[PDB]
Parts: sequence; C-alpha cells; structure tokens
Amino acid sequence: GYGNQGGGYGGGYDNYGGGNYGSGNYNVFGNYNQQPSNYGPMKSGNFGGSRNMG
Amino acid sequence: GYGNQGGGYGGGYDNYGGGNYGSGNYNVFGNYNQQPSNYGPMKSGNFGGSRNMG
Amino acid sequence: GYGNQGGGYGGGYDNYGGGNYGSGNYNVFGNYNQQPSNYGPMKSGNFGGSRNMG
Amino acid sequence: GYGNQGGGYGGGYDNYGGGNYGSGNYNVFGNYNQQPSNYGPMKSGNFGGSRNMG
Amino acid sequence: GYGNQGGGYGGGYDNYGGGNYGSGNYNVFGNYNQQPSNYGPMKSGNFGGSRNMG
Amino acid sequence: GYGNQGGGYGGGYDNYGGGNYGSGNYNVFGNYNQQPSNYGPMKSGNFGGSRNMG
Amino acid sequence: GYGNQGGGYGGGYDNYGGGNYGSGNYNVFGNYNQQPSNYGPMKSGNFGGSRNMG
Amino acid sequence: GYGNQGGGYGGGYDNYGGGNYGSGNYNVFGNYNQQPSNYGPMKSGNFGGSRNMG
Amino acid sequence: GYGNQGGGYGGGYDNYGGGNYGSGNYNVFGNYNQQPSNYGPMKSGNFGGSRNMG
Amino acid sequence: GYGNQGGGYGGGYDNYGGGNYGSGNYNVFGNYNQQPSNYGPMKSGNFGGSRNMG
Repeated sequence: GYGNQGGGYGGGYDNYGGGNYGSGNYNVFGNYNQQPSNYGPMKSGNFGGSRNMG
Repeated sequence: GYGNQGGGYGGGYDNYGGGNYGSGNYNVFGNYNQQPSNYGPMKSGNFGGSRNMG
Repeated sequence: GYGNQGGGYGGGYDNYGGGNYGSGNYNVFGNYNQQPSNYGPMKSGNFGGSRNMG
Repeated sequence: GYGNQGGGYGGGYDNYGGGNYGSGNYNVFGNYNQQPSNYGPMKSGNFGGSRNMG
Repeated sequence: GYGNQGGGYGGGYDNYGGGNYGSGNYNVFGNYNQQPSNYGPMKSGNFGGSRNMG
Repeated sequence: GYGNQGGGYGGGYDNYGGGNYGSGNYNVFGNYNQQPSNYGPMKSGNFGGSRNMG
Repeated sequence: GYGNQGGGYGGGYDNYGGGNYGSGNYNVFGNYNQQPSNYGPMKSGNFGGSRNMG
Repeated sequence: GYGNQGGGYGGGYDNYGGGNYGSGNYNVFGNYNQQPSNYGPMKSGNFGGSRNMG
Repeated sequence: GYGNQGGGYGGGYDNYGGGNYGSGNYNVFGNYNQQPSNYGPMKSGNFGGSRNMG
Repeated sequence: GYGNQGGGYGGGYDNYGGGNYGSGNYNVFGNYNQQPSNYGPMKSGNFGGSRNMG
C-alpha cells in the first residue's frame, strides 16, 4: 500500500462510509419473540457541491 | 497496491460505500418468532454537483 | 502503508464514517421477548459545500 | 504507517466518525422482556462550508 | 506511526468522534424487565464554516 | 332462539371458540413497510377426557 | 333467547372463548415502519378432565 | 334473555374469556417506527379437573 | 336479562375474564419511535380442581 | 337484570376479572421516543381447589 503521488486536487485514501450494520448476530430464540431493526438513510461521500474548484 | 500518479483532479483510492448490511447472522428460532429488518436508502459517492472544476 | 505525497488540496487518509452498528450481539431469549433497534441517519463526509477551493 | 507529505491543504489522518453503536452485547432473557434502543443522527466530517480555501 | 510532514493547513491526526455507545453489555434478565436507551445526535468534525482559510 | 329441553348430560349453548383474528384491518402503507403477525395454536372445546360420564 | 330447561349436568350458555385479536386497526404508515404482533396459544373450554361425572 | 331453569349441575351464563386484544388502534406513523406486541397464552374455562361431580 | 332458576350447583352469571388489552389507542408518531407491549398469560375461570362436588 | 334464584351453591353475579389494560391512550410522539409496557400474569377466578363442596 502506497499513497497517491500528486494531482490537481488532493489525492487521498478517504474512507467515507463502511462498517457492519446489523451483522454477525448470534440469536437463539424460543417461541414468541420479536426483534425488529431499522437502519436510517446512509449518506457517505461529498454532498452539496463540496470539494469544488474555483 | 500502488496509488495514482497524477491527474487534472486529485486521484485517490476513495472508498465511498461498502460493508455488511444484515449479513453473517446465526439465527436459531423455535415456533412463533418475528425478525423484521429495514435498511434505509444508501447514498455513496458525490452528489449535488460536487468535485466540480472551474 | 504510506501516506499521500502531494496535491492541489491536502491529501489525507481521512476516515469519515465507519464502525459496527448493532453487530456481534449474542442474544438468548425465551418465550415472549421484544428487542427493537433504530439507527438514525448517517452522514459521513463533506457536506454543505465544504473543502472548496477559491 | 507513514503520514502525508504535503499538499495545498493540510494532509491529515483525521478520524471523523467511528466506533461501536450497540454492538457486542450479551443478552440472556427469560419470558417477557423489553429492550429498545434508539441511536440518533450521526454527522461525521466537515459541514457548513468548512475547511474552505480563499 | 509517523505524523504528517507539512501542508498549506496544519496536518494533524485529529480524532473527532469515536468510542463505544451502548456496547459490550452483559444482561441477564428474568421475566418482565425493561431497558430502553436513547443516544442523541452525534456531531463530530468541523461545523459552521470552521478551519477556513483567508 | 330457545334452549335445549333435557338430556342425559346438560344441554347447553356453549360457545367454545370464535371471534376475529387479524380481520377488518385498514392498512395504508408507503414504500418499505413490514407488518408480520403470528397467531398461536387455538384449542377450543373439551380436552383431556373432560365432560365424561361415570 | 331462552335458557336451557334441564339436564343430567347443568345446561348453561357458557362463553368460553371469543373476542377480537388484532382486528379493526387503522394503520397509516410512511416509508420504513415495522409492526409485528404475536398472539399466544388460546385455550378455551374444559381441560384436564373437568366437568366430569362420578 | 332468560337464564337456565335447572340441571344436575348449576346452569350459568358464565363468560370465561373474551374482549379485545390489540384491536381498534389508530396508528399514524412516519418513516422509521417500531411497534411490536406480544399477547401471552390465554386460558379461559375450567382446568385441572374442576367443576367435577362426586 | 333474568338470572338462573336453580341447579345442583349454584347457577351464576359469573364473568371470569374480559376487557380491553391494548385496544383503542390513538398513536401519532414521527420518524424513529419505539413502542413495545407485552401482555402476560391470562388465566380466567376455575383452576386446580375448583368448584368440585363431594 | 335480575339475580339468580337458587342453587346447590350460592348463585352470584361475581365479576372476577376485567377492565382496561393499556387501552385508550392518546400518544403524540416526535422523533426518537420509547414507550414499553409489560402487563404481568392475570389470574381471575377460583384457584387452588376453591369453592368446593363437602
């Protein structure tokens, strides 16, 4: 792994979004159980005209 | 793995979106169980006219 | 792992969003249990015209 | 791990957001239990036109 | 681990947000128990046009 | 409607089971909704050698 | 409506089970909602060798 | 409506079980809501060798 | 409505179980709300060899 | 409404169980609210060999 050299803008190894959302659970249930899960909107990156050049 | 050299804009190894959404679960259920899951909208990247050049 | 060299903007290894959201749980339930979970909107990155150049 | 060299802006290994949100729990329940969890909006990064250049 | 060298702005290894929010709990319950948890909005980073250049 | 007259056992207008199980709902949903329903075993009547004569 | 007259056992208008289980709901939802419902076992009547004669 | 006249046992208009279990709700939800409901076992009537004759 | 006349046992208009369990609610929610409800076992009637004759 | 006349046991209009359990609520919520409710076991009637005859 070696980073960027150069560029008109700043080259970066930017991690915007990632990870585990409701993963790797170990559930052992008996009879009448309830387990709901809501994961809201994910916005990862550049929004609203960001990282713009003049 | 070697990064970008150059460019008019900044070359980068940008990770915008990724990961595990409701994966790798181990579920053992008995009889009358309920397990709902909602994953909201995923927006990964550049939006709203971002990373634009003048 | 080696960082960026140079760029018109500041090249960085910026981690904006990540992690575990409701992951790796060990749940052992009996009969009539309830376990809801809400994860609100995730905004990771640059918003509102940020990191702009003049 | 080696940091950035240079850039038009300050290259940094900035960690904006991360961590464990409701992860790694060990729950053993009997009969009629209730365990809700709400995680509010997550804003990680640069907002409101921040880190801008003149 | 080696810090940044230089930049137009101050390169730093700034940790804005992180940690464990409701993680690693060991819960053993019997019959009719209740355990709700609310985690408010998380704002980590630069807001309100901060870290701007003249 | 007139009840029974007589019998070796007691004649009765016994209602053992009945009613509405998940009926007459008015549901108006938008986009990504979830609504599961489990109705457990129904036992209506005489069980375990009941209402027996000597 | 007139009750029973007579019998070897007591004639009765016994209502053992009935009613509305999750009926007549008016639900108006938007986007990502979750509404599970579990109704446990229903036992209505005479069990365990009850109402027996000698 | 007229009650029973007579019988070897006591004729009665016994109501053992009934009513509304999670019925007639008016729910107006927006976006990411959760509403689980568990109704435990219903036992209505005569159990364990009750109302027996010698 | 007229009560029982007579019987070997006491004829009665005994109401053992009834009523509204989580019914007739008016819920107006916005965004990320949680409302669980557990109703325990219902035992209505005669149990354990009750109302027996010698 | 007229009560019982006679019987081997005492005829009565005994109300053992009834009422409203979590009914008729008016809830107006905003954003991230939590409202759990547990209703324990209901035992209404005659238990443990009660109202027996010699």
